Amino acid sequence: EPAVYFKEQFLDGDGWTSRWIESKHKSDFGKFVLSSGKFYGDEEKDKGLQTSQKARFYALSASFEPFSNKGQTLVVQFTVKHEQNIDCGGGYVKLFPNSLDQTDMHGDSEYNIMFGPDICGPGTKKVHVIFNYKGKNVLINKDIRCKDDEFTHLYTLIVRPDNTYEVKIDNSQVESGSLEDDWDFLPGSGDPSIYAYDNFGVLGLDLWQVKSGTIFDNFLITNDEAYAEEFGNETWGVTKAAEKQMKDKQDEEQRL
Amino acid sequence: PAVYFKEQFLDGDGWTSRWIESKHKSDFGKFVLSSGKFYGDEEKDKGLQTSQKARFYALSASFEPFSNKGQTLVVQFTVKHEQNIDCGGGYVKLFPNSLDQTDMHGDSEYNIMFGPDICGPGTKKVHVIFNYKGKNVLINKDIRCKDDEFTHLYTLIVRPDNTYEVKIDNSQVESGSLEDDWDFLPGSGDPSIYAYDNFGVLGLDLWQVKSGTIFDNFLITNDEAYAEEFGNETWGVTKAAEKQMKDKQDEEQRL
Amino acid sequence: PAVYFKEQFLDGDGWTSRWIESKHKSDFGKFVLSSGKFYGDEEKDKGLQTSQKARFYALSASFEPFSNKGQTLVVQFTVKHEQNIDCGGGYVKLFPNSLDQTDMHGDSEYNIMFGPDICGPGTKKVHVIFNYKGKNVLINKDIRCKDDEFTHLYTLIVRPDNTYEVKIDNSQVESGSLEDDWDFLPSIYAYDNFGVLGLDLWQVKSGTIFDNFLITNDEAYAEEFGNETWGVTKAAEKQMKDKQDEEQR
Amino acid sequence: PAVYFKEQFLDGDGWTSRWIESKHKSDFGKFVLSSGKFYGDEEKDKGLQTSQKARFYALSASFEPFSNKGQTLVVQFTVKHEQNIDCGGGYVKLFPNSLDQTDMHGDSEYNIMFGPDICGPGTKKVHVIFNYKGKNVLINKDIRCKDDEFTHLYTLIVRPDNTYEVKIDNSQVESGSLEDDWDFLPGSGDPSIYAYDNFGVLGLDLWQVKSGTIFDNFLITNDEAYAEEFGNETWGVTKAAEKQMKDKQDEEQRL
Amino acid sequence: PAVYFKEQFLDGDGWTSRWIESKHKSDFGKFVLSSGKFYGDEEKDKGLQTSQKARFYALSASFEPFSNKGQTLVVQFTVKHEQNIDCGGGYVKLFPNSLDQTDMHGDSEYNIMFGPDICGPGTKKVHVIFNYKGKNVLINKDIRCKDDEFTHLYTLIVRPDNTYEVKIDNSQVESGSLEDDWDFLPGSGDPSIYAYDNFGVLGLDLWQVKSGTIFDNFLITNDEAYAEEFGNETWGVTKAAEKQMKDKQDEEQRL
Ligand SMILES: [Ca+2]
Ligand SMILES: [Ca+2]
Ligand SMILES: [Ca+2]
Ligand SMILES: [Ca+2]
Ligand SMILES: [Ca+2]
Ligand SMILES: [Cl-]
Repeated sequence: EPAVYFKEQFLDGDGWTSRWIESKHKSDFGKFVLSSGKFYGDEEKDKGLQTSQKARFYALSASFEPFSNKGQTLVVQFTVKHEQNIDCGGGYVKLFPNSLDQTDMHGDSEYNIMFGPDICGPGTKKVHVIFNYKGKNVLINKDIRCKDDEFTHLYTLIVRPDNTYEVKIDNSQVESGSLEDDWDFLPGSGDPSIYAYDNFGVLGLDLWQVKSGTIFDNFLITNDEAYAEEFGNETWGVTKAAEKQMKDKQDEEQRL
Repeated sequence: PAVYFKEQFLDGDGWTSRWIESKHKSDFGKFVLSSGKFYGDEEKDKGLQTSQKARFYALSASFEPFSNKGQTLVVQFTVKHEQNIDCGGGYVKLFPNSLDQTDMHGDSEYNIMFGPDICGPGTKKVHVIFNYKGKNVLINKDIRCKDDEFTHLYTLIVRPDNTYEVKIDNSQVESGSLEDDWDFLPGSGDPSIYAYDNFGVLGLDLWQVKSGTIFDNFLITNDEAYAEEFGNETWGVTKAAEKQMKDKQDEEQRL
Repeated sequence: PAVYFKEQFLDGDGWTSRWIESKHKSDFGKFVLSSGKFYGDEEKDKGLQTSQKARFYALSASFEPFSNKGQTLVVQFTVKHEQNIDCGGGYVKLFPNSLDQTDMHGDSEYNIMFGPDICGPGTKKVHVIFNYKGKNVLINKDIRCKDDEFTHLYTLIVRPDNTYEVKIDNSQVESGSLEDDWDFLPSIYAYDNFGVLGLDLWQVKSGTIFDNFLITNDEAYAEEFGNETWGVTKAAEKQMKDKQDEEQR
Repeated sequence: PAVYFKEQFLDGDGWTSRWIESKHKSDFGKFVLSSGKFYGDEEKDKGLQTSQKARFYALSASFEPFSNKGQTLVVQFTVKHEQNIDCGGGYVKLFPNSLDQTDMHGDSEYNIMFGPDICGPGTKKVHVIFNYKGKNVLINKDIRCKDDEFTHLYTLIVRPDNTYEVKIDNSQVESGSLEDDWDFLPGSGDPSIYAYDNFGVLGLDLWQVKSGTIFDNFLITNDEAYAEEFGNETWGVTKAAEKQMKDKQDEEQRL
Repeated sequence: PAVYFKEQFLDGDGWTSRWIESKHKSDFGKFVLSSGKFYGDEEKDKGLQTSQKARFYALSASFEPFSNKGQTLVVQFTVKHEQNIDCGGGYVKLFPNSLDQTDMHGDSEYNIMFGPDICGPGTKKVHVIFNYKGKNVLINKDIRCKDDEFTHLYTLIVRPDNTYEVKIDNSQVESGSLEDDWDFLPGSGDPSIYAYDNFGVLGLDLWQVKSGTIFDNFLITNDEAYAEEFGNETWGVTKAAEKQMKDKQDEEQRL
C-alpha cells in the first residue's frame, strides 16, 4: 500500500491550528487565515490557508513523522488558488529536514526541496523546482510556465530513485527529465544519489506576497504516483467545475 | 595461487560490461555504482549498491569456469549496510556455467550460497548453503553476522577434506566438517560433498526492504593466505578512515 | 573489598522487601521475578523482568549510604534483552540518599547513570552520565552496546584520579579520563552520598531481565563476581537457546 | 596526512644512502639487508637484520625535521625476532636534529624511545620512554611484548591532549594519559610534556645476544588512520604467508 | 577612568570561570594557560596560549555591557607569537551583549575586530574592522604588524569625533578619520559611525596553522592615558627580561 507521509485538507474546523506553527524569526510576518474565499466548489471542502495581508513575508510550517525518500519515489502535491489575481508573489512549498526549528523558519533556512508557482509581473510565471545539493540551492534549468488565473490549480512534483522527475499541473504532465541533465549539479555522469535526502520532517510555506488572498489546500506527500493522481482527482478534480460555475455566475451579476 | 574472479569496480563504468541483469522478471531492483555517504576512499570504496526499496535483485558476473575438486575453494567479498538495514540479504551465490544469466532468479539452481542475512532483531545470520542431491542444505550452526553501518569482510573457505571455515573481518568465527554441520546424509559419509564440477557465475540474487547495501571487493581463489592478504589490502585499508569520516558526520548531525 | 550493594534475587520473594515501586505515576509498568524462557539455571538466573509493553518503569533499592571520595567506585549488573528489543533502556541510576523512592521518576536528580540504551537499528549505545553543577553530562565517546537476546555483563569503573573504564562481558571496551571524555563546566568523579540504585526507564517491547547487581570499591572483586555470575550463566544459556531455536525451525 | 618518515627497503641497496652507521665505537655489530629464512614475500619482507651475536648496534636515518607540538605523533615499525631471541632490544629512538649520527650511542640524548625489549624469562616488555627535564622517564604500566619468531607491528600514538595509545599488530594493548602513567611531576600538571621542538633522526641503538632480528616498514606520521592503513598494507600482507612458509619448514625439520 | 574589562590571568586557574568555550563546533582548538618557554616573569607572563595546530579557536569573556557613544574607546592587549608563526590570527573581537558565547564562531556578528594577522611572506597586517550597515568594513591603510617571537602591545583608540589611532608597543603607527580610512559611504557625512549601542563580550575567534601564540594583559577602557600606563606596567615590564632570557637560550642552542 502507498505511504502517506503528510496529508492536509483543513476539513476539521480549527484543528489545523494545532498542526501548523508560525515562525517568530521576524515580528512582522503576514498571517494565514482559514478560508474558502468568495467563490468555491464547496464552501467547506475548499477551505485552505489564505494569505491575509498585503506586501508581507509569510512563514508557517507543519511537521510530520520524518522519512527518507532513499530507494523510493517521492511525490509532493498541493492546490494553489490565486483568487485575488496576483501581481507578484510566491505559491510554492518547501520540504525541510527535521532539524529545522519551525519557530525560526525564514527565507534563508536550509531546505531540501522547493517546489511550485512563482509570479512576478508580466514577465514571470514560472514553476520552481529547486534541489539543495552540496550546500547550494540549485534551480531547474527548464522553463515551466505556471497558471495565473483566479481558479484552483493542482501542482505535482514526482522524484524517482533513478534520478528522473516529472512536473504536473492539473494532473497532466508539463515537464520531465533527469536531474543530471535539467540542473547543474556537477561534471560528468552525475552521482546517482542526488535525488535522495536522509530526512524530511517539515513542510513550509515560506514566501513573499504583494497582493494577498492566495489559498493553499489539499497538501499530499506520498511515495505513490498513482495515489497522488487519485487524490488529485478527488480534490482538485472535485473542486474544478463547480468553482468555475459559481465564478461565472458572479462575473455575470457583476457586469449587470 | 589461482584467481578465478576478482571485482573491485575500480575502472569507472567498466563493470557494466562484466555483469548481466536477469530479465526473469520486469520489476527487479537496480544496482548502481556508489561509495555512499561515507567511505574510507571515495573511489576505492565504490561498489554495487541496491537502489530501490522492497525489491528483488538479480545481477551476475561470469568467469572462466573451474572446479574445486581436489582443491581449496575460497569465496570472499565486502558488504556494507549503510542504510541500517531492517530486512534484506547480503549473500552471494556461486552457479554452474549452465546458468542462463538473463533468467537468473530465486529458484535458479546454484552450487553454493554464502553470506549475511538480516530480518528484524531476530535474524542476524550467516548463510552457508550447499546444493546436494537436488536439495539446498542449510548449515546447522548459528553464525551471527554483522549488523552495523560499516564495511565488513565475509570469507568462506572450503577444503578437499570436507572441512570448512567462515571468517568475518579476517578472523575465524566458525569451523568444522561438512558431514557434521549439515544434514546431507543419515551417517558418514560421501567424501566428495564439498566438490562441484563447474563454477561459472557469481550472482547477487536477493531481497531487500530498506535499500542502500554496497557490495565490493569480490574474490574467488584457491589460496587462503592470498584471500587474507587481499582482505587486508581492501577491507583493511577501508576500515579506519571509513569509521573516522562517519564519526565526524555523526557529530555534525548532533549540532 | 567493600560491598555496598549486592542483589542476585536468590531467596525467593525476599526481594520484595528490598525494592520499592515509585508512585509518581499510576501507570508504571510492573517488574516481575523471572528467569524467562531460556536460561543457564532456572533458579540462579531469576531477575527483575519488565512485564508490560510501552511503559515507563521505576523501581529502586536502598542501601547503607556511602561516598566514593578517595576511592574506586564499581557499578556492575547483567542485562538480558530476551525479547529481541526494538526500543528500550537497560541502564541503572545511582542516586543520593535524599531521593524519595516512592516519587522516583525520569527527572529525579541522580549522581550517575550507566548502561545500554537501544532504539531502532540506529542506536545501540552505552550511556555513561555524570551529574555535575546541575547538569547531566553525557559521555562524548561512542560505546556500542550488545543487542542480541543473551545475558550481558555491564561494568563501570570510576577511579579517584578521574580515570574511568567501561567493560562489557568482563572485557574492556572503553577507557580514559573524565576531563577529556566529557565536557564538564579536581574531584569531578566524587559524590558525597550514594543511597539508592534505581531502574528508571522506558521500554516498547518488554521482557528485559536484570540480575546480579553489584556496587563495590574493588575492580578485581567485581571481575570475580562477574565470572561467578554472568560467567556461569553464559554457556548453558546459549546451549538451551540453540536447542529451542532448532525445535522452532 | 603528513608522512615525516617511511622506510620499507624496497629499492635494492638504496637504503645504504639513507642510513648512517655510528663510528662512536669500532666494534658495533653490522646490519644487513635480509628477508631471513622464512617470509611472506622474499622481496617485500626485506629489512635491516642484526648480523652478529653479543653486540651493540647503532644505525640511524635522518628526515626533514618536524615538531609534534599541537599535533598527533605516530611512530610505527615491524619487528621479527626470527632467531627466537634470548636477550636483546627491538626498539627505536627518536632524536632531535642536533644528534651527530656518526657519534650515536647508548648515552646519546633522545626525545622518545619505543618498542619491545626481551631479556630472559622475566622480561618481555614494551618500553615507552619520554625524555623530560633531563631525565628518561619510563612508563609505569606493564606492557607485554611479543616473543615468538614472527613479524609483529608496533605502534605508538601520542596526542596533544597528553593522551597516548600503544598498539601491537594494529590492536590496542595500552592507553592513558602521560600525567598518570609516568612520574614526570608530583601532581598534574604541564600540559606540554608530550611535545618536542624537533625530531630529525630515527635510530636503532641497542644491544643483542642472539642476533637475527629484522626491522622493516618504519613509519612516522601525524595520522592514526593512515598508520593503521599502512600497517594492514605491510604487516597485514606479510602475516599469513609468513606463517604458512614457517609451518612447512617446521614440518620438514621434524622429519 | 572607566575600566570595562581587564584580564591578566594572575590568579591561578581563576580565568576558567571568566571565559567560555564556544560549542558551535566539536573540534575547536583549546587555549591553555602558559608563559611558554621564555618570558620576563614566569608567573606574570602567563596568558592564553593556542595549544593545537591547524585549528579554529573560539573563547570569550563577558563583562558589564557599555556603549562608547559620546566617549573614547580603547582596546588593548599583548600578543606573543613564540612559535614563529607561519599563518594565523592574533586579533580580538568586540561583540554586542546579544552574542551567545556558547555558539560564537567566525560568522557571529561583531561590532569591531582588531589586531595582527599573519599569513605567509605577503601578509603581516593589523586589522581594524568596523561593522556598519551589516557589512564588515576593512581599514584601507596598510599597517604592518610585528612578526618576531617576542611580546607586543596592540592598542586601538576610537574617539567620538570619528578619529582613531593605532599603536604598537605604546607608540603610534597609524591615525586618521573613519570617514577617510574606510569606505563606509561614497562621501562624507555620518558622524556616528564610531559608535555602538553595546559591547558585552570580547572574543578570541580565529584560525591558526602553527600554534603557540600567547595572549595576555587585555584592557578595555575609555582613557588613552590609562591605557598607556597599563601598557608600560605590563608589556613594558615584560620586554627586557623576556629578550634577555631568549638571547641566553639562543646562545645555548648555538653551542
Ligand atoms: Ca480544504
Ligand atoms: Ca571498490
Ligand atoms: Ca539471579
Ligand atoms: Ca621491507
Ligand atoms: Ca599574565
Ligand atoms: Cl514476582
